[PDB]
Amino acid sequence: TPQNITDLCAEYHNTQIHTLNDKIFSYTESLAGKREMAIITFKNGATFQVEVPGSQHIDSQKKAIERMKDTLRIAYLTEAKVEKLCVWNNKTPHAIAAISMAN
Amino acid sequence: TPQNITDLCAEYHNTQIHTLNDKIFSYTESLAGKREMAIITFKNGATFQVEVPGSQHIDSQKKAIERMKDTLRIAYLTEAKVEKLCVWNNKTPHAIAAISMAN
Amino acid sequence: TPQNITDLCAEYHNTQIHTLNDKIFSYTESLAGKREMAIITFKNGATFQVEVPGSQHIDSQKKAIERMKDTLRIAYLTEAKVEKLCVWNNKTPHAIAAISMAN
Amino acid sequence: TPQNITDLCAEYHNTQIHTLNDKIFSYTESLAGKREMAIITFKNGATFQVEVPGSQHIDSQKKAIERMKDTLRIAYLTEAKVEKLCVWNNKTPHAIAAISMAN
Amino acid sequence: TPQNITDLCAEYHNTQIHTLNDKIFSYTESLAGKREMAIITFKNGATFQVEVPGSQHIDSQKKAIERMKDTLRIAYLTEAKVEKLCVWNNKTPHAIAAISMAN
Ligand SMILES: CCNC1C(=O)C(=O)C1NC(COC(=O)NCCCCCC(=O)N[C@@H]1O[C@H](CO)[C@H](O)[C@H](O)[C@H]1O)COC(=O)NCCCCCC(=O)N[C@@H]1O[C@H](CO)[C@H](O)[C@H](O)[C@H]1O
Ligand SMILES: COC(=O)NCCCCCC(=O)N[C@@H]1O[C@H](CO)[C@H](O)[C@H](O)[C@H]1O
Ligand SMILES: COC(=O)NCCCCCC(=O)N[C@@H]1O[C@H](CO)[C@H](O)[C@H](O)[C@H]1O
Ligand SMILES: COC(=O)NCCCCCC(=O)N[C@@H]1O[C@H](CO)[C@H](O)[C@H](O)[C@H]1O
Ligand SMILES: CCNC1C(=O)C(=O)C1NC
Repeated sequence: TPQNITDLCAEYHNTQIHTLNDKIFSYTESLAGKREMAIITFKNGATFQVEVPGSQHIDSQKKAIERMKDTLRIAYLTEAKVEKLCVWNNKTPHAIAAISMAN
Repeated sequence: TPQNITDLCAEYHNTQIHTLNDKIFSYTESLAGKREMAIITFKNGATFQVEVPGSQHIDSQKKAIERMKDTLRIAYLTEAKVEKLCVWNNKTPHAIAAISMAN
Repeated sequence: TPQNITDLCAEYHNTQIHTLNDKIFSYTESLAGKREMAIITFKNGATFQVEVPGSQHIDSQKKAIERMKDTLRIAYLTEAKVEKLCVWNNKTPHAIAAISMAN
Repeated sequence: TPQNITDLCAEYHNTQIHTLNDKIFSYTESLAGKREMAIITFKNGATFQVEVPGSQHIDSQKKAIERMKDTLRIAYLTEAKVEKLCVWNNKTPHAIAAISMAN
Repeated sequence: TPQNITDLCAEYHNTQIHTLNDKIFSYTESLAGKREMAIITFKNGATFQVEVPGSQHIDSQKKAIERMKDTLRIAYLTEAKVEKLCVWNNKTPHAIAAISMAN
């Protein structure tokens, strides 16, 4: 299995790594119908989403999407430094596939 | 997808943005039948609810309503500044649709 | 919907408000069969329970009872001041219906 | 209902109170098959388990077992003093039925 | 049942104990399809995974897999010392079976 987020990200099409090495600057979450999603930004302005669950997701990703939003909220609150994000770049904002945290 | 809470709010009828830039002053939660909801206030008296789940909501919103109540509780206990709330203004207290947190 | 815990409490029979304005002195939780409950106390000796889910509870209350125990746990560990409790005073210990936290 | 852990404990057979008045020294958790359990120890060497869910447990206990492991984890990480444990003493290590935290 | 992680680890084939006695250096999690997993590293370079739920796991392990990722995340964020990891060494990175935390 992948040793790290870079190797993981390279298993998928339409993905790229973002190297932030910074805490999350803003955390937004919505319960509005058809927009049950989270959005994060970094101080430089870069913005990322956790997509609404949809037909592009297999069933096993549903639990992981929920975990990711949990992760991002606690990371935000604790000011944890985000090392990298693996994202799908065929979406706007780019859609988070994975996160790594390291100080 | 929207890039921010103001753009997400504009996708819906009966909504408005409240810009708080302050921590939550009080957090109330109830398990009473037909009033399984949360209510928050800010120092200025502005009061908001997470609605009881009902026939207005679609299935995808159920998990999101639960997550929002989680978010408000931890925001309250950590003293996190709430930047904005997107709310439906056809309810009293105004009903939370989305929240943004920023330093 | 109610704007605050006092008005919420007044919608129900057999309830009262307790004003504590104090942190929780003790937190107790059990997984013993038929006693899957939580008990909290304050330094003045006031004792409250989160009832075991029963026939008095409607389906919508189930997730809220679980959330309440979550809330009491974290409130205890963070030493959060409890403002008021809305309780059913037709049970001993009085049974928690709602909680407000402020100050 | 019981007002405290000692009275609760006394409603069951094969139980005893252990008085710790101390934080948890170690926390261990496993996902290995048939050993999906938690183990905690105290600096006096006392060791306790949250048992693997089994045929002895009624349905209402399943959620409470999960909650207890959540509680022990957070108690460990926050260095919360454990007052007492109600345990079943017909298991080795003794099996937790209830926990009280104070002081 | 086992009283500690070493004894629990010994009950399984293809396992070994790693003694870290250190906080987690990095925490990675993914929601990408078929890679819904977590990876952790330590400053000595040691890398470990929580495997994707698969046909090697029994039902009872599914909740525990989810709990382990929760535990790792919060351990990382609180800089909790990890004492030992019980792992399967027939996977690369070695796959976490159990964790012990102690001061
Ligand atoms: C009802 C299913 N039984 C059991 C349990 O849940 C449990 O522990 C059960 N049985 C225990 C072990 O019993 C035996 O070893 N029995 C076999 C040997 C018996 C020799 C006698 C014999 O041959 N009798 C013959 O039996 C035949 C039928 O086979 C005929 O009837 C014939 O007529 C007769 O002569 C016994 O354990 C107890 O005494 N236990 C206390 C009660 C436990 C009830 C459930 C419970 O509350 N368990 C508790 O759950 C907690 C979690 O909620 C904790 O896990 C506690 O540790 C746990 O006790
Ligand atoms: C005996 O078991 C039951 O079915 N009781 C149900 C009768 C109808 C329930 C009426 C009711 O509102 N009970 C009330 O429920 C509350 C929980 O929601 C509290 O437990 C109050 O103490 C109880 O008076
Ligand atoms: C984790 O491994 C297990 O719990 N079980 C697998 C061990 C079984 C391998 C050896 C084997 O095939 N034993 C065979 O089991 C069969 C049932 O399946 C029959 O009882 C055979 O008589 C026995 O020789
Ligand atoms: C023994 O009987 C069972 O209940 N079997 C269920 C299937 C699992 C048997 C094979 C097995 O033990 N695989 C082992 O699973 C572990 C997870 O639990 C790890 O993935 C190990 O790398 C793998 O070798
Ligand atoms: C059939 C003999 N037994 C086994 C085998 O082959 C395995 O692998 C076994 N069990 C752990």
